[PDB]
Amino acid sequence: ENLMQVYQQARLSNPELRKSAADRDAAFEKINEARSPLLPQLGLGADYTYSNGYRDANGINSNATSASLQLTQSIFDMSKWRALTLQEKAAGIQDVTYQTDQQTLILNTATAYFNVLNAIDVLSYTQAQKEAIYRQLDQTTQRFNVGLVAITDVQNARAQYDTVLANELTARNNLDNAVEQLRQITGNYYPELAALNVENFKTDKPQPVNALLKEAEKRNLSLLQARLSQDLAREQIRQAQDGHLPTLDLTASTGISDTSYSGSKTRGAAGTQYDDSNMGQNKVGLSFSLPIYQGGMVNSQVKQAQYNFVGASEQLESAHRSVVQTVRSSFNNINASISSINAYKQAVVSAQSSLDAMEAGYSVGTRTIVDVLDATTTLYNAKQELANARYNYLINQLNIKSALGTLNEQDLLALNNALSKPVSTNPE
Amino acid sequence: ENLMQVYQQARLSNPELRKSAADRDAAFEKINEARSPLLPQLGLGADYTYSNGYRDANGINSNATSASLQLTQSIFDMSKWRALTLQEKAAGIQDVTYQTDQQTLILNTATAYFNVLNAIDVLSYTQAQKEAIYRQLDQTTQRFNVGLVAITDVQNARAQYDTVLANELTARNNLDNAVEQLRQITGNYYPELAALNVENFKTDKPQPVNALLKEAEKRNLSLLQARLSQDLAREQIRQAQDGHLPTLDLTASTGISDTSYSGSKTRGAAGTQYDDSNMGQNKVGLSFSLPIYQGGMVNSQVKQAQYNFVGASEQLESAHRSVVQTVRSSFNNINASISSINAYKQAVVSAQSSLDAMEAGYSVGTRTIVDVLDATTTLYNAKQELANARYNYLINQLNIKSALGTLNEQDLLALNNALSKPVSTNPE
Amino acid sequence: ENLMQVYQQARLSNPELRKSAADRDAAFEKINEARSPLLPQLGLGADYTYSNGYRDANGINSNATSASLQLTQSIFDMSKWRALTLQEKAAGIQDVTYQTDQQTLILNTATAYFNVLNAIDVLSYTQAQKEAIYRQLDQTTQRFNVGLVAITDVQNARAQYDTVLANELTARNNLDNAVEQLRQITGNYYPELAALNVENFKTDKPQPVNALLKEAEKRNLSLLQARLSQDLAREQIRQAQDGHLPTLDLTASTGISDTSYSGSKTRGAAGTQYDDSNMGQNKVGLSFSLPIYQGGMVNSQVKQAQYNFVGASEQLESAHRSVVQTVRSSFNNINASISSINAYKQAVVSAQSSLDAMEAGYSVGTRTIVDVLDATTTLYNAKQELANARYNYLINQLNIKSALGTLNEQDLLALNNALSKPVSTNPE
Repeated sequence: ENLMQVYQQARLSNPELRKSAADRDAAFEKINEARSPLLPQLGLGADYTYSNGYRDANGINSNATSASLQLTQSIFDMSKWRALTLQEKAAGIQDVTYQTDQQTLILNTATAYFNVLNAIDVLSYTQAQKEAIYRQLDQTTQRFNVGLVAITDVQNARAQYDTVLANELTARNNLDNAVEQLRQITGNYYPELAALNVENFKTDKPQPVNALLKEAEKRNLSLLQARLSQDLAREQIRQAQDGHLPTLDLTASTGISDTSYSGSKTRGAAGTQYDDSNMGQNKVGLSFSLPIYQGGMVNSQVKQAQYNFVGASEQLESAHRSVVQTVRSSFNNINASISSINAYKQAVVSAQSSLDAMEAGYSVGTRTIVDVLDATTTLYNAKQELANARYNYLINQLNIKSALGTLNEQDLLALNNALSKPVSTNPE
Repeated sequence: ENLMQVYQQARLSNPELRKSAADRDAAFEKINEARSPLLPQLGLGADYTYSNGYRDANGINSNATSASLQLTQSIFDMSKWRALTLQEKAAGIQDVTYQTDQQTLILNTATAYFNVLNAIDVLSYTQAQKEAIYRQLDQTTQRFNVGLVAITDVQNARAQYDTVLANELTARNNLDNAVEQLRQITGNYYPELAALNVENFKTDKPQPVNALLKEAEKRNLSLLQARLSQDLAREQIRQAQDGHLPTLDLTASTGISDTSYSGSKTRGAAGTQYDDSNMGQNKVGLSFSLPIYQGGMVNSQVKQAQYNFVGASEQLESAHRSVVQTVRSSFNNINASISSINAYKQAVVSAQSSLDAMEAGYSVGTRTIVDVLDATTTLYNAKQELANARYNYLINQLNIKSALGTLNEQDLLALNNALSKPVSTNPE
Repeated sequence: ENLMQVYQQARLSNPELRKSAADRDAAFEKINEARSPLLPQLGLGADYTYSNGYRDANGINSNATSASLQLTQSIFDMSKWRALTLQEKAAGIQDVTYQTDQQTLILNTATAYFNVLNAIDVLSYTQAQKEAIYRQLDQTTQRFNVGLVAITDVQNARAQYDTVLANELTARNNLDNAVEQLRQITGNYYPELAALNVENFKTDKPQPVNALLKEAEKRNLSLLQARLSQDLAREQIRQAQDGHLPTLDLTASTGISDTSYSGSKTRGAAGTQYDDSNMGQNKVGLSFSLPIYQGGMVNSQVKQAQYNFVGASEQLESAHRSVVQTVRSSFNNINASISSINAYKQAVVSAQSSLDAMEAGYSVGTRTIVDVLDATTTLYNAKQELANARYNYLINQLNIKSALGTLNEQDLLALNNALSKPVSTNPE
């Protein structure tokens, strides 16, 4: 029901965040798979083979059986160390994307919550406007019947009333649909929410834009991620460069093998060559391999990776322009919000005083009922705009925190303290 | 020209669906490629080698020639069966995406068709409102000439007339662009379409939302596909698990080889060893292989696949939330649409009767020409809003059917039966 | 400050384009990697092995050392030539994508520049409207104090003034935010730009749509790219077909090897077999390989590739429909913009002449101050729409040139010649 409770219900079940946590876990777990080629590899092989000689070896047949334990162990292989470090950097990037998604849940939840309260206000103002027009229509009908006004005033007020009835259907539909957006993020249906306290509401000027820009440059999650990706690209050049280096591996095994020969030519001038052998061997060996020249393959991979590094550097400069754009437009939007709140508080007072003047002028003939109905629309429109500018102020405070890289649960708790009374999300 | 005909023309040529049918076809065909490793592999090899001995083998040279047919056949390999089953599942997924795409074509075609009809109505109303203002301007001009009204009435009417002339250009442009949207889906330009039969138009209350929700849960295509993905992620854990198991392969071959030696040291104390050999061999063998330990590689692949399955499970919950949002917001929109239609029908009657009241009021001095022009705008705006609310009702019916997973050609035929007379997509 | 200078500053530093240039460079460079298998491969190997006999060869031990230079060279391998031609084609595609991106920067830069000029005009008309309603409110407050008008006129004027104060806040915020959009593309903050020269502004009718369509078919960059993608898909069928062909390779090497045996059974009825050997070998050999039958693998790959080509063919049709939609809708929009410019010029003349009539009528009592303030809103709305329509006309010219495939720096220069005096992007 209040924003803290909605967000807590969202945080445990949100499937977009939960999927992101899964991606993160897989990426960390993958460090174990990337480390694996640097550890001992041990397999068991075993076979049987039947051979049948012919054409100049006709008469010599055999069947062999072999079985062995083989072991490989990397001694020097930069490329295998490089893959491990590449996977560790990939996990690091996935972690930041998780942090980015956590902050997105808070912003999206608080946004949907205020979208509900904003639709509740629109609908409540639309109904208050319907009831004021309805009173004008009612008093005008009574006056017409007693000869104080022409039937024209009833017919103009009825047309107006029918228009506000139609607007009420749409205000109502927008509130039902905002309620479903909130169920989509949170999983739940809320019949009532804690409303904004407008008797205690206040606005605060934001910190200077230079200071917000500095803090963003240190803490924005998108730009940390772009910096991690540029570093990853740099590591990928080293990986390309590793194709030039030699490798040194260790091998080891123990296997046995039988072999029995048979047929016309097994003996008789063979000389022990086709007897039965029952080998047994224990080996340990070192293997060294050095490239020298592969058609330009390496070198081309290096140069591609260098270009890839400049592309990642252009992405970092893109990310930087994006956080400048987001914090400066967020700063601007909060300042325009505060100025709109102030301009629409004043517009409500002067629209209410213009409405009472239209009523006074109508009772002495210098205004018509149309002037009174038009002034009722101007008042209710101003009231709507004032209520929406305050939600836009609160959303923009969220957006600025998000562009700093620090929107968190305490910020939700500070927004939650500006709430107070319950209001139904499905009134009549 | 009617919606049935437009759709039939779209269905044979639409490139987006035809691309999807190609993806599906390739995915099914790929099952044969995934099955292939389970079948006999047979190849022909042949070579010639020249050797020139040296340093303790100087004097012994040779040139060999060999050639053989080799055959391999998988006997036991879980991973090869698993790849086949994975490809079958991928084809299954691709088949549901094709179904999803076939339904999208229907929804997109019907939506574009009604958008043209809706742009036609806007343009027709903007022209009717033009003509009604033109008649007011013409009659005011005549009455000014005869001394019955001030020139202020002509001037106020001219300014409003000019505003609606500018509106007509924009209404026309929206019509031309809706027409190009339809050409892009369909491939064709339609100079006329069958309009909505408003004389016979009726609305029907939707089935209760719980029942639409149950049906969507059973048939929605998105959620069937998310279920099929979750199952595929489950199969991928098994595939990871298969890396622990042993393999059993069969090999077979037949090959010949020559070999002639030569040089200083071929004979003289050689001992037959360097004569000429003309081997011939027929082999058949079995090869068994068993992993034992690979640095934790398997296990890590298993755990990653388990995280991946949880990711797929969160994606299924996301898909569920999205179908719930789509059916509940489509249901609300349909009900709101029916209420808007009713509200606007009534608003057109009170607007018309208020416009007639402004004209009587003007003729006795209690209203001005400005009230008559304003009441003409109020009337045409309400007529527009009614015509739009009907298209919105019909579009939301389409959307709800699509969220159930059952939008089909009979539904298109039911919409086509709501159409009648031809109207031009390019009038003057 | 003028469009030519903004664009030059954008073109040297835009990171989105520079990333695109890096991608293209990597793709071209990759041609060297694809060619690499076709050139000599040469490597150095060297090892040491210790063996320890047992079970029927217990007593015979050894440690060997070997080292060789190995060289491979492809003689006949269609698949290797094919991979080269495929990479060349991928380079060709990437080059067109770079050409596309270069045109996008011209389009985005010119669009954002005109968005700032449009938002300057909105704000300046909003302020001009604020000042006109302030004069009405001032002149009415003085007539009120001298007894010439009731207080109801002051109250209606003040409510209206307040509504334009709130509009100014939002017009000023839209201008700050368009300035930040421009800074994002360009890298810079401009405190003044060269304004559209409206004294010299003219419109020109576009070429006939059939002619624009013909030229787009010949030059649109998206559809050139779709054509190259269809060609690439054609090449991929051949690549698949290559899996049936035989290969012919060349091998060569020079290596030495030692081997010293040892233990109980080295001699004594050995027979020279376990003496010390110091081999040396120089080789050159040819290796031929021919597939024959692989479980249906090839063939299935061919079929998949043929489906993939139809998919690419459907994409080409999609791209054509998209260029038709873009050229026909841009053509429509330009013509509509020209009609809009003409209609709003006329609407400002009739709106100004209706405001002057509201003033004469107010001074003789046939209109109220409310008519005067309403006619002031009509007048400034029409002036805003005219100014907007000119920017819309210019932006559509840009869009049409971009749909033809020929937007370039001479087009920018032609736009820059429609500019003149500086106006500030942050006024008060």
